[PDB]
Parts: sequence; C-alpha cells; structure tokens
Amino acid sequence: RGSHMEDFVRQCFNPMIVELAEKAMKEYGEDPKIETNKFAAICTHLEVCFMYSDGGSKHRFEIIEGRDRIMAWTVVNSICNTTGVEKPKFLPDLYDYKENRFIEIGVTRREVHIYYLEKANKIKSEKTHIHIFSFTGEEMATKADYTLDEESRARIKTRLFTIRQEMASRSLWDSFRQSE
Ligand SMILES: O=C(NCCS(=O)(=O)c1ccccc1)c1nc([C@@H]2CCCN2C(=O)CSc2ccccc2Cl)[nH]c(=O)c1O
Ligand SMILES: [Mn+2]
Ligand SMILES: [Mn+2]
Repeated sequence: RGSHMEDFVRQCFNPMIVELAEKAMKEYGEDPKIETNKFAAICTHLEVCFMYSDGGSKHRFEIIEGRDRIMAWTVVNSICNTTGVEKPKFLPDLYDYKENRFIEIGVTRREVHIYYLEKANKIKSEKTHIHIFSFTGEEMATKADYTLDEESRARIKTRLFTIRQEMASRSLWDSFRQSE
C-alpha cells in the first residue's frame, strides 16, 4: 500500500536524510509506508537540524539528532562531563559549543506560540534552549536569542515554505497540515 506522500518524500529530500528518517521511525516502531505524514515530518525536522548546524562557524554545533539512541546519549554524556552542563531529561537535537547549551529544534504546522509552550512543559529542563520554526515563516526562540544570524535562519524558513508549496501543488498539504 504505497502512497503519493511516500513517493513525494523520497524525491523531495536527499537520500541520506530519508534513510536516517527511516532508521529513526523503525527504531521507535513506526512504518514510513503507513505513517507517511510522520515520515515527511521527520525528514523535514532532520533537514532543518542539518541546515541549522551548518549556519555557524566550523566546529560550533554538535549534532545529536539523527544518531541511534545509544550513541546520541553517549555524546551528551561526554558533552556534559566536558562542560558541566546539566544532563537533559530528553534527547536534544544539537549542542552549541559557542553559547554552551543544548538546543531543541521545533518544526510546527500550528502557531509558534502553542507549540513552544508544549515543548517547554514537555522538557522542563530549564537549561536547554528552544528554537521553533513554522511552515509559514515564523520563529520563536528562548529569551528571543535566536542563536544564528539572520541569513541562516531565513534560508531555513525559505526551504520550509518550498516544502509547503511542493506538497500543496500535489494536493498533499491539507492532509499533512491536519495530521499534526
Ligand atoms: O527527537 C525527537 N524524538 C526522539 C528523542 S526523545 O524521545 O528523547 C524526545 C522526545 C520529545 C522531545 C525531544 C526528544 C523529537 N520528537 C518530537 C516529537 C514530539 C515529541 C515526541 N515526538 C515524536 O515524534 C516521538 S516518536 C519519534 C521520535 C523520533 C523519531 C521518530 C519517531 Cl516516530 N519532536 C522533536 O522535535 C524531536 O526532536
Ligand atoms: Mn530530536
Ligand atoms: Mn526537535
């Protein structure tokens, strides 16, 4: 039972992102052939995390997302024993060596405001920095400190809106939007 959205995902994102997304879904027990909207969302989040880590200086960001659970926890252990940063309750997506904080990247189809709240009660880890992006182009970050400069965030926002368009021209957006 192969969907249009599954085939759109595979052509839309690059093969390394797709395969990491597949690994992640199967690891948590989900099927990208069936949970296709989730498939699309994991790839999007992954790509955003990668573009984010690319926006800084060379060795600025450690990438936690996209790794298998054990190795992701391993590097945060090491980050924590190297920095004395508090061990987060849940896996963050990045670590910032310049500002010395873990980052949780959010990608939402609803209001920046609502999702940001859900993400802060969900972690309660006072330490980790939160950065939300939406498919319509808005962002909110902890303490209004958006970490990267403006052109890097704008690149991410542009790609998000392109994903939205390519979906909509395939009549796939409405189903994707009401899935979250
Ligand atoms: O990394 C995430 N989850 C795994 C690490 S975690 O469980 O420690 C955790 C959990 C929650 C937050 C950070 C960390 C992560 N999850 C999500 C969304 C909303 C929260 C749960 N959720 C899921 O999709 C769970 S299912 C799943 C998870 C990962 C891959 C595939 C599937 Cl199917 N939103 C994010 O922005 C985000 O980064
Ligand atoms: Mn994550
Ligand atoms: Mn995230």
